[PDB]
Amino acid sequence: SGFRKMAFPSGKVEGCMVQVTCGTTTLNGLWLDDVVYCPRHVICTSEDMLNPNYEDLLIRKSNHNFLVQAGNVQLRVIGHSMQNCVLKLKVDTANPKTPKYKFVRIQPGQTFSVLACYNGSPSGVYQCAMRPNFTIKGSFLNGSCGSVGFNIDYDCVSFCYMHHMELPTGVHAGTDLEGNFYGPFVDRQTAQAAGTDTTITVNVLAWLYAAVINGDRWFLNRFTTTLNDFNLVAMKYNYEPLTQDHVDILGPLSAQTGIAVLDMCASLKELLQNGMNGRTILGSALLEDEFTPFDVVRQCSGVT
Amino acid sequence: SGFRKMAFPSGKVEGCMVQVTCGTTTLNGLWLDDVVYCPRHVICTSEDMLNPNYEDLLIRKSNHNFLVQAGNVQLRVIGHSMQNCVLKLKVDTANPKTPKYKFVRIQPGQTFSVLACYNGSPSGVYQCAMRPNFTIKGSFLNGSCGSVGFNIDYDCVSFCYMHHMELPTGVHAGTDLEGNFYGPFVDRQTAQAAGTDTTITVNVLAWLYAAVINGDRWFLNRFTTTLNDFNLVAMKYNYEPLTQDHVDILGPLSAQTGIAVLDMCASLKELLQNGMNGRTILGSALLEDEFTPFDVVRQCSGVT
Ligand SMILES: CN(C)c1ccc(N(Cc2ccsc2)C(=O)Cn2nnc3ccccc32)cc1
Ligand SMILES: CN(C)c1ccc(N(Cc2ccsc2)C(=O)Cn2nnc3ccccc32)cc1
Repeated sequence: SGFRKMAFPSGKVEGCMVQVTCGTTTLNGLWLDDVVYCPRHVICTSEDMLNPNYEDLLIRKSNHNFLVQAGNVQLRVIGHSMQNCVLKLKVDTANPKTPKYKFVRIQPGQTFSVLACYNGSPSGVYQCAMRPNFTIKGSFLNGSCGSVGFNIDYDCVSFCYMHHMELPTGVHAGTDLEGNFYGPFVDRQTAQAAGTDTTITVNVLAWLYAAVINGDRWFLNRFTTTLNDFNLVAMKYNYEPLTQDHVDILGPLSAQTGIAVLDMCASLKELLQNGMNGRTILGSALLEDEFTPFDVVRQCSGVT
Repeated sequence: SGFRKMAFPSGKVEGCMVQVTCGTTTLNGLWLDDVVYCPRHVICTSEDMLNPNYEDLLIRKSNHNFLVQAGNVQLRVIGHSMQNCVLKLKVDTANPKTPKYKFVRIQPGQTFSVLACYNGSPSGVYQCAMRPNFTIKGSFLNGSCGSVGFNIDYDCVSFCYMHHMELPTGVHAGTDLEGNFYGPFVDRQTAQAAGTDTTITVNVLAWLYAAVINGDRWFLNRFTTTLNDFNLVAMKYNYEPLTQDHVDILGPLSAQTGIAVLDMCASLKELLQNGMNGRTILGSALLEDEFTPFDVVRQCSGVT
């Protein structure tokens, strides 16, 4: 027992991290096969970022201007192309540590692990979620750009995120590995405010099921509710609407605990209306929303 | 910016995880050089655990009874010895993935990363702390025994913990890599209750400094206090006493923010006395104590 914000083991991704330098800008790249993926803003100066014309800036760059270093050894760049907001640097050597991989574009509410890197070197790993406003609440400093988000299914790493920027509000924005930003963010240093950061309701319910599985049952009440009634309360508290799809995804957790999904919704409804009253659930004084129902099942069953 | 419960990259430790089986018990081992370290309770049945005589149980075991598997390949056991509560299985092959390593016995309040494993395979990585009552609040299921806690300093992995058991209260107990349990716990299925789980005061102050560095300043007040006055309040709230050593360790964070350590103690004192009032600090509704001052500096400076 015990429930922790657990990240995937990062070894498979550590073997893909490289340093990319263009001019005076150095950030991280992801080396898969003979291609190094990195944010296209590597070609920019801090001044360029105010109003960059990436196509024009890229015309002034050649293969030899992209310095790619894997460990202490230099990789030879034999091609370069811009795909949306990422650059793909074709190198003459396939990464011998390339794992089985996929590029996936995740949905808001979905969680992933981030391997924060600086100068192509991993500094740490943490678990986060794609917020409903398409930002991530990560931990990134200058130089962390190019750090990636991923999930692992046994031996296949599914890359979902590449870090590009920090908004003036301390939240983070990035792309999938095809270079498309999550949300409406652009790689330009301009006025970009995030939308409402709503709570991922299905994740909170999954975490309430994890709490019951791990012994924290004080919040279980004698009530039930309906999806419509629950959703009136969820709207009032800036919680995402709960759908029948979400109820269905919670089915295995509902079956394991013997607590019907709508009964747990009534528990959540009372927690929203009355607060925790100075009490905690799984060592937290707030309702955790960065564990999906899949994460709760995975952690409670020990999938390796 | 942003502050996350960050674990070290686990790749270096993933390359050391092996499966050890003795009879019908299978748990994890740590393979460093030509030695596999694992909990000595691998020789026990669930019945044996009630009152095990490890020396007597070990007499009935030979080298060939310890099945060590690294990936899908079997390791040949050429020696076995019991050191305190761990077994050291000498194998005929040095682990080619052995990193630079040390075995350290940590103090309470110190943090480390855990790579949770099952059948020698890593399932996840999370950050935790050695509690002042010598337990850890981890996430371990049956089969997780032998999973290790560690810190990394650039390229040297310092192993500090090996998982052995879960107490009836859902908290975890284990040893250092010399086989000595942290605290008064024994590898016997008997009445073992943990002592007071006090809050690691120096860590809370470090995390309050991280909050100021990352923009959360609402809790900063117009007051100061003394170590003696602060400690009267800390005792009342089951917080560890703050010493001059702790003040000294907080010096670099105090210098970076320009907030004297005792002023932050007064902030913490008001937070203890008045509560958060429905507010949060770094997205938490309680005072986080599982980041050391070293962790805060490391995360805020990006040490790789
Ligand atoms: C010189 N170039 C290449 C460059 C200059 C600025 C940046 N920006 C600013 C920005 C804002 C909107 S568009 C660009 C980042 O946010 C980068 N960033 N990512 N995470 C960070 C954590 C802290 C500080 C910085 C951070 C990226 C690249
Ligand atoms: C059959 N053998 C070898 C064996 C049998 C029992 C155990 N015990 C029980 C115990 C309590 C005090 S002394 C032994 C564990 O706690 C093991 N453990 N570790 N973490 C876990 C998370 C969940 C469930 C089990 C867990 C270990 C080994």
